[PDB]
Amino acid sequence: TLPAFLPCELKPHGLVDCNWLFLKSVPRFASCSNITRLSLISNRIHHLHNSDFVHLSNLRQLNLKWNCPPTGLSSCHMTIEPRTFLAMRTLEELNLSYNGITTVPRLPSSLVNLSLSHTNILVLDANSLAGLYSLRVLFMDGNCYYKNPCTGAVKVTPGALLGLSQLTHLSLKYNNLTKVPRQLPPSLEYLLVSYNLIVKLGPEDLAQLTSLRVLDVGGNCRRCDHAPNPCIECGQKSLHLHPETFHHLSHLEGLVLKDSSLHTLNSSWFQGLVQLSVLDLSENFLYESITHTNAFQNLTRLRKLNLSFNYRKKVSFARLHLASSFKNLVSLQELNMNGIFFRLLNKYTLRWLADLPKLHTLHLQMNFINQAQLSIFGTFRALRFVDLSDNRISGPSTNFMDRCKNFKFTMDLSRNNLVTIKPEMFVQLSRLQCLSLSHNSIAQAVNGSQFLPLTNLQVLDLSHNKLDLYHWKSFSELPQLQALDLSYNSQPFGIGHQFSFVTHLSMLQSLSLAHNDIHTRVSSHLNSNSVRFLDFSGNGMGRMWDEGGLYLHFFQGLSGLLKLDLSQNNLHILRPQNLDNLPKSLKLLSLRDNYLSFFNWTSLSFLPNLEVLDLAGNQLKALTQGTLPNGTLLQKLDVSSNSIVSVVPAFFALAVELKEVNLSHNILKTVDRSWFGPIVMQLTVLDVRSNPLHCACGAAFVDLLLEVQTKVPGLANGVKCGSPGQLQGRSIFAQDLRLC
Ligand SMILES: *[C@@H]1O[C@H](CO)[C@@H](O)[C@H](O)[C@H]1NC(C)=O
Ligand SMILES: *[C@@H]1O[C@H](CO)[C@@H](O)[C@H](O)[C@H]1NC(C)=O
Ligand SMILES: *[C@@H]1O[C@H](CO)[C@@H](O)[C@H](O)[C@H]1NC(C)=O
Repeated sequence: TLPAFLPCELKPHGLVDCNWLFLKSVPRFASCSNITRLSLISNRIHHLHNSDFVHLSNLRQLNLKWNCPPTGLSSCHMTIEPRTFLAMRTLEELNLSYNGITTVPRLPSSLVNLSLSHTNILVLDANSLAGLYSLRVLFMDGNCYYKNPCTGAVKVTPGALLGLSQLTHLSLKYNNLTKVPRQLPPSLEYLLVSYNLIVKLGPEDLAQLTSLRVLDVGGNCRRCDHAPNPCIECGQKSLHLHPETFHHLSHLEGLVLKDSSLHTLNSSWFQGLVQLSVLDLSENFLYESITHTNAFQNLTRLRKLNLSFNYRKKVSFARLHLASSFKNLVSLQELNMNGIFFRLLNKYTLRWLADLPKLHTLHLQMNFINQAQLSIFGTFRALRFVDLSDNRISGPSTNFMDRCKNFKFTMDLSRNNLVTIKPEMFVQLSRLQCLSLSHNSIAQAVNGSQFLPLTNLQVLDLSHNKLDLYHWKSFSELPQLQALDLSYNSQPFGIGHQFSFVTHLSMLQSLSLAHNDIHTRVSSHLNSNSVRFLDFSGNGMGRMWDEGGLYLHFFQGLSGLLKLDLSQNNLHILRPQNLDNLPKSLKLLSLRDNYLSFFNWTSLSFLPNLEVLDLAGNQLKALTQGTLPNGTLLQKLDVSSNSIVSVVPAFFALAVELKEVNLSHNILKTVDRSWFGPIVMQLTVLDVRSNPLHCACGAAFVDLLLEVQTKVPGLANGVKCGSPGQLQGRSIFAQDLRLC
């Protein structure tokens, strides 16, 4: 009856999960000849042996990452006997990353993917990887840098990898290499050697690598000025690139040259790169270059271009004007221009991008833009996303609802300096479907005159501002508005009524008023025929309902409401009246993180369509009022993180549709079949983790949990005992509780 892979857990997909279990050896675990995938991430296995994997002879995939880290954390050296991995003749994937080994173990020729990253291997020679002729992917990053230091550098002897006749992917970052290793296999398709000390590159460093698809050589000549992490200052003032370096790479699709101290672009570098789809030139000194270079003239296939964090070569500079060669980038889909810095976004700034047929995404964060003629973005062919967040725009020139993914025309103006919204700032932006103005300082009585041009806007995020919301005409100029986020609206400083506008928003489906400053003149009714989701989290619904009749019907006029979030409202009680006067259409109610101690369960009949009820984080001390009533449609009940010590028999019994019950993080000493009846065997999840279960020998609860074992999350090791003393904090399977 016990889970077959105790103390580990079956993730049905053949994956035996033994991650994070403090194990010091490979578990031996009802046969194991059918397990093909084993994960042992972040245990404490420091020694591997000849017979450790004999019972796992059919493993295909094996992850031993982080068992014995170098330093690392807060010293460790892993020993590995000769035949250890030879036991697994069909092993295809092995991860030995983050382990203190100095030499690569002997390995079965069936291997295809191998990781040796973050180890202490400093030398790769021919003996290192015999005879891995089926190997396709090899990673060995980070064996010699600040987080994992070596004295010297890692050394890849010439031709050492030629025995890997099938190698397609090779990564050797952060290894202090001073040159690209010699005589690499011609089969290579991906080569990453970023963040070493390769200050010079030529056609001599990429010899016969004619099948290269992606090449990453960035971070080899760094400017360490203002670097978040320890950096090694390049000798030269720029990476040395011979102009014919990349010429023979006719299949190059991705090239990365970031953080290379480049000061000039040369058309030569790209002359052979004609399949080039992705190019990263970020963190260089190409400000001036991109204002005038001819380099982009033939980059006709380029889809993605990163120009972010490019600095100025000379203090004397002209206002940003992208080069005319940019007009040739007809395949361009995404352009990243974060962190370049320019005060001014005008009709010439991005002019040469305007006619590009496929340009959908424009990153413009962190540029300190304080003058923006946003109307230019109404003249582009195919824009879907423009990100102007984190700038200094303050007006016209002279979790989140913003999803919105991929499909809608979206602009992000969050984290700017907007104090007042003027309609003129939106001229020519009438196709916009999603807009964010969150985290500005908008202090304004909104009244239907702010957003006139936005006739198509569907999603509006105005969270974290300072809006007056008493005007019933608010947002009346947005006829297609479906989702509106006004969470975290404050009022640091007596007419109309707060939220009166809701009933006039004919298309509104989703509304957030969460965490709002709410004063005495709130509308006593929210009214709508269209709202299906209301988030009223973090307000004072407790004090409001304490007023008596006044707000007794606050949510009732929301006809058709399906989901209501009243979490964090400092509710201590919930009269039947308050429940009966929520809209009868309600399917989901969240009362998470309140102070409810008692809840008459039979009163759920006042909510006939309820399917999901969240009472987590309150202080129900027992499930005992109390029973789920005939004939509730409740499918899921979360009563986790309360202080439930007991449940009345038959509590869940009448809940014919019940599928999920979370009972975790309570103070239960047992879990009892009598609480449920036959309902227990239709449950899809039964969560009983973090309860002080009493692990006595006679303990009835084991039988129940084993019966529904497939349905209890973390059953194998994650369900612990509170008692007795020797089993405190230990798995309920640490001993055999069935023996009595
Ligand atoms: C990398 O090599 C350089 C050579 O100048 C040396 O300063 C450093 O010891 C190496 N880095 C580390 C700490 O691994
Ligand atoms: C692109 O190719 C043309 C010939 O097809 C060549 O004349 C031109 O100079 C190239 N562009 C640049 C600036 O390298
Ligand atoms: C049960 O509730 C707890 C809250 O602490 C959560 O961590 C856990 O993921 C929940 N289980 C399910 C099935 O969501």
